[PDB]
Amino acid sequence: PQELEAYGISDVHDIVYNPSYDLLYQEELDPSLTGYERGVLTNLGAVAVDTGIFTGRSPKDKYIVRDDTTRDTFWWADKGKGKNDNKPLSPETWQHLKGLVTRQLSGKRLFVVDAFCGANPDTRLSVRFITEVAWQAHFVKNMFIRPSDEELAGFKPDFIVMNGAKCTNPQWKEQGLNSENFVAFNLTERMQLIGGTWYGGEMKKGMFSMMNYLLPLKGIASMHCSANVGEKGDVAVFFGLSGTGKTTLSTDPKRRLIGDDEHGWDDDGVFNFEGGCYAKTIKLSKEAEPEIYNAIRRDALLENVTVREDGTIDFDDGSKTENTRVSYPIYHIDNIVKPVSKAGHATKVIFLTADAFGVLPPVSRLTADQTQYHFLSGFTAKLAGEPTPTFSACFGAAFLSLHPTQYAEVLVKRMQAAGAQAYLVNTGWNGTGKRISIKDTRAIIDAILNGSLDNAETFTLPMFNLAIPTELPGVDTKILDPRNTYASPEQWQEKAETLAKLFIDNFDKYTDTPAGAALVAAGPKL
Ligand SMILES: Nc1ncnc2c1ncn2[C@@H]1O[C@H](COP(=O)(O)OP(=O)(O)OP(=O)(O)O)[C@@H](O)[C@H]1O
Ligand SMILES: O=C([O-])CC(=O)C(=O)O
Ligand SMILES: [Mg+2]
Ligand SMILES: [Mn+2]
Repeated sequence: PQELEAYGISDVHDIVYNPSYDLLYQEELDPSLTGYERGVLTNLGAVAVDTGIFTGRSPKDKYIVRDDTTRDTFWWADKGKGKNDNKPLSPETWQHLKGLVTRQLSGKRLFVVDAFCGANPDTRLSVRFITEVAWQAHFVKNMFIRPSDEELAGFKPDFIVMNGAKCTNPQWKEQGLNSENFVAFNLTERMQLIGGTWYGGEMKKGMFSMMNYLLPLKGIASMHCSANVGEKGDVAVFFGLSGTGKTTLSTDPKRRLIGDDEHGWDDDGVFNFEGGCYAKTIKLSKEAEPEIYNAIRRDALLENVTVREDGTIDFDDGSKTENTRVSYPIYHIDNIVKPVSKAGHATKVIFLTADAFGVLPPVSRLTADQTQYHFLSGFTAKLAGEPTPTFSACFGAAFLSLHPTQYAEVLVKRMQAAGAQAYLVNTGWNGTGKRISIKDTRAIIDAILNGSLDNAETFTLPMFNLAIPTELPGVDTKILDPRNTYASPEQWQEKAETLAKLFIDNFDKYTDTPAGAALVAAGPKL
């Protein structure tokens, strides 16, 4: 109460510290709630909420305070080091933003959730989340690591996230900002402020960004990846941009899940930052993804899905957003690493990409130089219509706090010391104009992990110069060479050429060093 006053929040009468799952359930279904707070119970037993006007992140409202602690370390949007959302903020306008949130939260009933980001005591942040919306508390209780009672008794916050979603910033034009909304970070005060947007992904990726800053400065890879481990103890990580399959393909009933999204890699191996999973539900198939489907039950939190009058869910319905989601605590998945989400060094490193140009092969085993080249490129594409490219460095530039080369350097080191091999997987499109199936992709992931691919006869795909197999166990052979899916290889070539020029032009910004100039030869060549 006076502790809250120390944060700048006053006159808090009702404090819900560490809300249980049962309390959050009854908070969400309270029939007196109005607007975006309200939950509805679905027939699957999980509560569904609407996240409001924001249904995904708002990279354009993301600001980071430029002060002496961050000036010379951060990857800044305005210092010509290649395109990012780390936009500088003055300490003075930070203070204004902190007044808006702390006043909004004042005189309110507050939920206070204490949690960890990071599986290891040794590098984890102790985050205190403060919100006035029950489902937001529920989201952080799902997605972050839920402390022991003994960890709670000694809990000392290292980072404070104040979610003032209901407030907006009237002074933003004056202050040179993008909108009345804001997702701001202060590394001196160790705080994230959220204004205007209700969207929970802002806390999740917010703390991920903080880990991405802090970890590699002490030699630890910080990664936008899925991870799981085989009974054999073989660890795989799966990088990729949003919608490329990290969550979908790491939930494999044969392997134990470490996590679906955020992992670090230190002297002992790969560890999960999070305590939950955040699945996409657009067009969700019980048959194609039974583990994810069966995770949706009481304590899962559905977002933005359409719920029929009878409690049932139309999963195909994308009219509120295509980015429909469910969060659930990680133990809603039956086969997971426990009690601690971590395992050994990764020996298999998969770059997932959804290639809407329909050029790239379902799988190739990468050379050590292609591996960097592709890591820094960070390619995926969308049918926005109209194949639209995204090159996002390290398969997640949006969350990067340091220069992309700083993530590449540490990954390579970790990879080199474990003898790890890298693999590029197109989970996207063919010349069929259709996405390759979940089923063929799962069988390609098996072939990568069980050693079948490494021992396969391969040839070089031209232009991109990628080693691809002539056949694989459990995979339709026709799809393996991406040229087969067009009328003639010349129709694939036309597309390959357009795509290569995109990669070429994108990579240029890395060619200002030796090393980087040398990687161009690992790139697609016209
Ligand atoms: N061949 C395929 N491989 C993987 N996923 C596929 C495939 N075909 C269709 N999909 C669909 O694509 C989506 C993959 O999204 P997923 O949640 O796995 O991505 P992600 O990489 O985890 O994204 P984010 O980083 O936003 O969490 C799902 O909707 C899935 O059902
Ligand atoms: O645009 C995408 O495909 C996803 C993306 O930027 C991310 O996860 O950083
Ligand atoms: Mg995911
Ligand atoms: Mn992600």
